[PDB]
Amino acid sequence: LPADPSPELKQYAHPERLVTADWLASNLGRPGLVIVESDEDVLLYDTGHIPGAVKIDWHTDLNDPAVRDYINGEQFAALMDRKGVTRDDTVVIYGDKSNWWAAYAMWVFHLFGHPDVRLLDGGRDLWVSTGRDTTLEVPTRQTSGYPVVERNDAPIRAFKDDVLRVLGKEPLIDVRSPQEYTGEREEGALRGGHIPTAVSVPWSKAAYDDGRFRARAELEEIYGFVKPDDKPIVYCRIGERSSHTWFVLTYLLGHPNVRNYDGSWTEWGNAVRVPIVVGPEPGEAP
Amino acid sequence: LPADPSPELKQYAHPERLVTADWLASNLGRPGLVIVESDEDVLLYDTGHIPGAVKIDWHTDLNDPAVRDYINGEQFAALMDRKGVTRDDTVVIYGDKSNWWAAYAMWVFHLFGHPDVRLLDGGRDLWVSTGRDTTLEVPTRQTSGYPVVERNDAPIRAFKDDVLRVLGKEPLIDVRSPQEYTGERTPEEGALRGGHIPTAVSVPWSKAAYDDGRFRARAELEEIYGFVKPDDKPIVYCRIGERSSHTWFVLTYLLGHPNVRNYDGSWTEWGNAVRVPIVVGPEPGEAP
Repeated sequence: LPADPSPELKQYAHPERLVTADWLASNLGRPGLVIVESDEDVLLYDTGHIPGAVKIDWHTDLNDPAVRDYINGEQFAALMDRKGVTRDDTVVIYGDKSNWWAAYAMWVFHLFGHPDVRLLDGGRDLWVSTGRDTTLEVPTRQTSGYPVVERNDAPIRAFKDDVLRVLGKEPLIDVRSPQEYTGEREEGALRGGHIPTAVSVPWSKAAYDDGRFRARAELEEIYGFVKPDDKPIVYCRIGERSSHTWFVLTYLLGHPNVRNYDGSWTEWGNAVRVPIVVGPEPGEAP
Repeated sequence: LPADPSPELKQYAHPERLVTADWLASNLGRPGLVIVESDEDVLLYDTGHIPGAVKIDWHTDLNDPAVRDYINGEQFAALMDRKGVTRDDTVVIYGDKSNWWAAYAMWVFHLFGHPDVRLLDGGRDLWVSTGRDTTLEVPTRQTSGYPVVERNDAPIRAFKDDVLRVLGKEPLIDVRSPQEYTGERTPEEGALRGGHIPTAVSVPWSKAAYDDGRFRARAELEEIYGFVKPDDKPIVYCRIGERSSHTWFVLTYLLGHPNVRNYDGSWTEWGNAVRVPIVVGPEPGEAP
């Protein structure tokens, strides 16, 4: 399955990681293609979805049931088999909330090295608002033999001690709302504020009101502070909005070495004796 | 100011760390004595309190405004001055809920080495239910000169790394409800995972009190806590350290066990940390 050749995507650094709605409509039902809906709301898929699409739920399908961590390689293989995905298939992921959870699912697939994963520009919001076909029908396809791979965290994931070591030496980007960043505002925390030196670029700035990713030129200016030799870290409350910003910096802008700090404010704002800055200014390193 | 000589206190290992309601009523307004009310509900004091009592407010008075930690020596000294407490005064602390937040205030005073601190047996509940005198009048007494001391954490406080080093070597006591202990129940105090620390045992904190607010008799407490041995070095925890201070007091002063530590991080730290060991269900489980 070749890349979507639509002219409007060529403006980006790695255009092959996106597909348009008209491309997807003409390719529905084709062999070697699997379509995946991934939403914040676990109930939404059952109200209607793109024909042939399967469902993945981030909470029940992608997390360990006991410790705060993702599933392992043996468990990822079993999930692919149950969903009818082979190692050789093109996977296209889409969902509600401007593709926040679709980007998170794509980030998790990258931990297991799935070769060809792409997002639908505009996601579920645009598909539905433009009046395109949906169905209640749930697919029955099942496959077997997805390979058992060792999970590879280092290239795309940062832990709490990785963050402490680079304070003052690399760009740290907080993607929450302005009121969260200053400390004015299940997911609560005992302290409010941001990590010392962090800069505020809310995930919003990268998307239009209809859910599509913004034009290259608009992106170049929001994120132009990031220099070519930089190794940036992104974060939020639990790591979904930071997933959206990871995709933007990596594939649309072509910046290598971006890591997602998944622990995020739920870890940091609850830990005893870690440094915190309150108010609208970034602050100094410790 | 001598210890309360009432015979009902002699059953305990260190009876001088308690006073009775009769002793307190007999000594109200005496020189060298300061009375402190400490409650989870910060508005409760203003609805009525013991005559001459001052208020400590756990949010604004005892916590750093920016990081998750308590105040320092300089800030403790300034607070003592505003409240009218000198280094040589006897301090008696009391509050609602069988003294839940009163024991936490006492634990904080111990970080700074204040020489004579005591709790009122029965707390606010027993004072009111037995029809004793209360008032709305706020004292205006102030003092100056409390000494600046370096805060001393190590003897009574445990951090996350201290807990990991002793799993399967020392008793770990989880004082939350049974449903929180199993992970059935999971709110600025919520958590992304449910369960308990590996090897921990369940003892809900209110087992140590009667329904009138007083601490139980020594015989009843030895049935509940007898599994703790003379050579043990125990750690206690809950959701936040403020809520497991009550059990620290019981173990230390009523039963005479030295070397008990409070893990203040508690479930709000541990249940939100990335990649730490957790056991789900009703059994303690093994060390990793």
